[PDB]
Amino acid sequence: GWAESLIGLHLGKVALITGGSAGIGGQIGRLLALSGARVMLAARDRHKLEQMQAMIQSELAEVGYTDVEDRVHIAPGCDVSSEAQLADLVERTLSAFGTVDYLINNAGIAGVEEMVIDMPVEGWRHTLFANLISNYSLMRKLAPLMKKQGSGYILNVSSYFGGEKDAAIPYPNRADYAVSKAGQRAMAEVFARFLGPEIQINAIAPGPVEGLFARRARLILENKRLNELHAALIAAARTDERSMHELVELLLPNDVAALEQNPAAPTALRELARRFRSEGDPAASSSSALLNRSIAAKLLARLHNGGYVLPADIFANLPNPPDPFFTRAQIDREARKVRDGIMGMLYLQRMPTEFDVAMATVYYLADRNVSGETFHPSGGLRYERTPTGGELFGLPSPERLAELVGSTVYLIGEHLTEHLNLLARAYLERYGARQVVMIVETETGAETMRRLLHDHVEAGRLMTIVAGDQIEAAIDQAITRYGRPGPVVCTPFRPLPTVPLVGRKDSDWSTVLSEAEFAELCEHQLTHHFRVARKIALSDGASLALVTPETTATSTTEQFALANFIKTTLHAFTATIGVESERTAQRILINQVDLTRRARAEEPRDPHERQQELERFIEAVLLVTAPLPPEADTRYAGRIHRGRAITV
Amino acid sequence: GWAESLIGLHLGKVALITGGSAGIGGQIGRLLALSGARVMLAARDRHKLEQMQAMIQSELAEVGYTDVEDRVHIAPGCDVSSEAQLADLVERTLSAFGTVDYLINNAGIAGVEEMVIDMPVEGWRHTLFANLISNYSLMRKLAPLMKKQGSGYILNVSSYFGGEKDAAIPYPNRADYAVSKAGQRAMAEVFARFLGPEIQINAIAPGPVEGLFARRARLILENKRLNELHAALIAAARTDERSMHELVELLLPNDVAALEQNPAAPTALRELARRFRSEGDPAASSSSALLNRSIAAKLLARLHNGGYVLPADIFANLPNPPDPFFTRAQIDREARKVRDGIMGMLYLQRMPTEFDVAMATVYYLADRNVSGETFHPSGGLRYERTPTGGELFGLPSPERLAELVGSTVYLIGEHLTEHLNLLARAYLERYGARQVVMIVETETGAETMRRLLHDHVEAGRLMTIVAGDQIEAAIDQAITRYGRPGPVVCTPFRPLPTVPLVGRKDSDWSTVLSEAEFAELCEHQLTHHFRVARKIALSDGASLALVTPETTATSTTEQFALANFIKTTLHAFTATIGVESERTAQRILINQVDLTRRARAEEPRDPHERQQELERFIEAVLLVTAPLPPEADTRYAGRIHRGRAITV
Repeated sequence: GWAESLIGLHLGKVALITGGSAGIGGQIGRLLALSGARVMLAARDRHKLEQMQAMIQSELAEVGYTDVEDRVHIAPGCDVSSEAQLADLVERTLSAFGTVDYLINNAGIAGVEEMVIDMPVEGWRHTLFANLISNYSLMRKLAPLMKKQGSGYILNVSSYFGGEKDAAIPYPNRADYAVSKAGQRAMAEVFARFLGPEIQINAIAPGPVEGLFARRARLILENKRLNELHAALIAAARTDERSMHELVELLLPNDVAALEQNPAAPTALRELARRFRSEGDPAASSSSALLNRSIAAKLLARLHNGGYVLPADIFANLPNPPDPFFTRAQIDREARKVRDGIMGMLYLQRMPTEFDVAMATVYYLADRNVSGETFHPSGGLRYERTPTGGELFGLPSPERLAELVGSTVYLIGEHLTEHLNLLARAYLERYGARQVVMIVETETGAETMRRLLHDHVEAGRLMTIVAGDQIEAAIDQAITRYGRPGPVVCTPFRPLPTVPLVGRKDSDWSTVLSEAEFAELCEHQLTHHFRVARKIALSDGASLALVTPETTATSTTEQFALANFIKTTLHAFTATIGVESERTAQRILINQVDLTRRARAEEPRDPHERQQELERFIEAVLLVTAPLPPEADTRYAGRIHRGRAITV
Repeated sequence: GWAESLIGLHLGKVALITGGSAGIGGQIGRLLALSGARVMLAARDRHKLEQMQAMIQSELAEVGYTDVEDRVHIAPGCDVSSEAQLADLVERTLSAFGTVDYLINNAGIAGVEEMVIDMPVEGWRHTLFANLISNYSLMRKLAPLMKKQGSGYILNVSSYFGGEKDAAIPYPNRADYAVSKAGQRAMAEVFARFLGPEIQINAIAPGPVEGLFARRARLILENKRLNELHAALIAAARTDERSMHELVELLLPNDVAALEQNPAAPTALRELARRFRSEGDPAASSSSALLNRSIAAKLLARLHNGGYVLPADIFANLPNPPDPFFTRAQIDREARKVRDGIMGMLYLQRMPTEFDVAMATVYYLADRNVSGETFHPSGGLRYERTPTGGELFGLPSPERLAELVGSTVYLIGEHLTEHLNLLARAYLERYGARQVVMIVETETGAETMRRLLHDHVEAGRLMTIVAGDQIEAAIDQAITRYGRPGPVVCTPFRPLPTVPLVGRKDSDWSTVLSEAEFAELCEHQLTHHFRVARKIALSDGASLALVTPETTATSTTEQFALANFIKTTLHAFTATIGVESERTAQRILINQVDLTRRARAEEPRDPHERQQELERFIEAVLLVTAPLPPEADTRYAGRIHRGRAITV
């Protein structure tokens, strides 16, 4: 009865559904098959996939389909993070059914589930490969066949937490996931004009959908302890003569009351210990002990990763606090807080089911007049939003600019030599920065910058470092030799590629952006900024401007599309890390400055307009990098000056 | 066969569809009835409605429904712009079917189809009544019954041209229509939390859907002639000793070549006449004659409406140019330009049909997990977008601020006395404005401002005018007595109401925001700014900041919803008038400064944060009102400084 309006809706269509053994993907495959499509279900676990296939074939036979074994195929052991496995999947699908009509890019992993400053770089990369690069890879293999037959559909299964057009959605402790989700949407938004008229490309962005939850609440409490201890140590080290090593030594007796009562301990640590005592459960050992071995190891990793010098065995003798570190009452109160928080987002006060979200998606797939859209099959959500794309701004206050006098500035980049030169000269000549550390990618880049900045190089004001693919080690060299940075400007080392984004109908697409080229694009234009943001925040940088690629009136149409893909995708990272930093009492101000515009007609057309643009660039960078004075960083002003993006 | 997946989808539902005799509305009513709903179709023309009803009943009988006369009812002579007619419609619907399940707010009019500076105020109001106020009115009559039964659905039929969350879409020559469309979407976005869990409220925003077109192209050419003549006369009057009367006298021989060749004619007019000759078709009389009687009457209306003094019979003897004024070749080239422009927006390169858009809408209506959303049943569009909601900005350049010395400032408002006082004092004490004209609504408001600004009142620097409901006449008084304005700041006279937005389930809703209160809200918070924008642009004001209502940490939850409704809706007006002004070579810079935030948690919580907010307010107003210096207003910088919005 419920399937009566579904049967026949997609008759004759061939669909490939990744992550098709469970969740929304399993339901999408089920309903597409009931609607008449022949489906290929891909997943890792063979058993789960075989059970799903059997349940679907059984339901197909129940409603009257015959030869059900020919309508539902499976591709077990398929790990979408592997390019070789994606090639095998396409070969198996085409061998079974011929040309794919619908590519349902559903497979997704949760990701690292850590704040950026605890996120391994290889972990971030793995999330991008599984959740985003896999979507491009499957489209690159299937779109040529779709265009040749004259029709096709690519559906990327994004999330509400991937943001929307002109608004980023911060997703703390999930930056890798949020970026992958936003990239899935951005891919649909920028490829639509290229894939049209033959192929439709859209995203779906569902919100939340329907023992370990107590384990997760305990992990939140352990993360909160880590954050508070790390923030206070970082803050104490800024204004104390003691080294980070000597400061960490105050924590070794692991006694909250003794730290609070120590007249010689820095104010940030004494005030923190007071908070541990006040806010703590007296039955919990976390109210009398500062940390445990697990928090201590994670704290040590943060300090080491921020270039702070400490022996690896500093916590070897740390007294072990008695169980419970956090009481069952504390853990249950945090679990209820998480639960009520999610439920509280819902305007309709009811959790959508995977079945209902899939039904709405399968009806949506019948619509032939949409491309570049993000459909919300579930929605009505109360959640923090960060609008992006504002272009009307001015210089910061003279009080914020005065804070630049005597500062250590780090500039990162290579391709944008003119921007790098003007920026170094603005900080040194106009705002009295003590020194600029120019971190480039190659020796050729280093030489070009040294020649452009010869006067400041000879005066010892401009120092150059060659990073190669080792940006973290390059920042460590800068820290040891020149001191920790105040303001940091991160531009991409590489320009955007100029290859086609789609091929001619009767061509083999041999020159079209390859799967490896798309991964390289994500590395140079997304991972680049993440690695810098992670390292600079850990290294106690005062501010960080993330700069997107430049588009001009002469940039190719493909470059405009890729630039806009990056700009949208990076906005998710900027908004997330900005909220993460703010919520955990980190000083760093992280914002994005966009050199990419949506259309050619908006770009400067003459030398006067170009001069106006370059001056706006400097003003935009100063607006986000001039440090906030002592009293100015209120709860109100703090949220304004973090996770924002402005277009030059 | 095509209806096989539709039959039974909405069985047992009662739907009311306004504008149900034709277009998308007619198709929505048709498909809802085929899906099993009982439908009431409302429209003005009885004949069209009777034909639609007969076609639907015939199709219902064909697919097997019985007693088809009981499934499809009509409500002829229903003009949705009339409150009395909306009450009659609800009575007829409830009498026929009982409680309405689905309210399909489809009725819409094209509106005035004029630039704001040619738009009659009563025409704007009529568009709001028909397209937006009618949507609230029907929801206010039907939502109590829906909540009592425990379920309901409100669908507002908006447009892609109504913008989206965090982005406004400029729609030149359609500001009234664009605002009505954005308000339909904003209504769904802000009422969703209040209407949940029982009632869903969403918008649909289709893009373009499938002899007079040549008539429209001719009207575009006549409008272009008007704009060029009006812009040159306004510009000439700024730097010429001749009055507007003497300047208009140069046009009376109606000879393009004689105007160009006149050594004593202002440069703006001579350069314009050169352009008429170069860009004109030699076979068209528009290449040798400046205007015709129709353009002359519309030009005279603009000048009179801008307070320029000219006799009503100034064009009585204007020589009539011989036909054709514009050749068939010129008209056909413009018609093709309009056509290709629309087609060129489409990524899928095919115009969607009313049938297909309605089908996608009827499938969407089955989704029970969405509220506050805007579904795009057709999409994939290449079009100009204006992101809104940016909050990171600074002061303008000292070159822009120097332009304020000796200026005549107009401040409009009443409720926001603190904002008005600080603004008058900033312009007079910090930036050396010659005088501030304070235009308030009432004598009590005038007295309050005079007391707050006593020192500037005694020095003859602060002048007060009481506008009442006659803002245009108040501006004319300011022009005659104090001179034309440079910068203008428009704040609302009224605060936001504090009445409930929904009623308790078993209540009569007697205290809930009435249909008359919603119309009053649109008058004080939308029409107020339109009337000011229209008058100031016509009066050659240099800049105009449109200021939305203020929300604080203590504002009621209803006030936050209404403030956000206004902020979204006004962004459509600001973006449209900004592009209209830019495209027609008008100098005026029109932008919006928002005192409304999306959530309470973002607001200042203490006196320090409040001081920070008020200083950001002044900075935001200076950023958009400081005039652009002589060479700075390039094509590039011009688009940046118009139609934008920033949140304090």
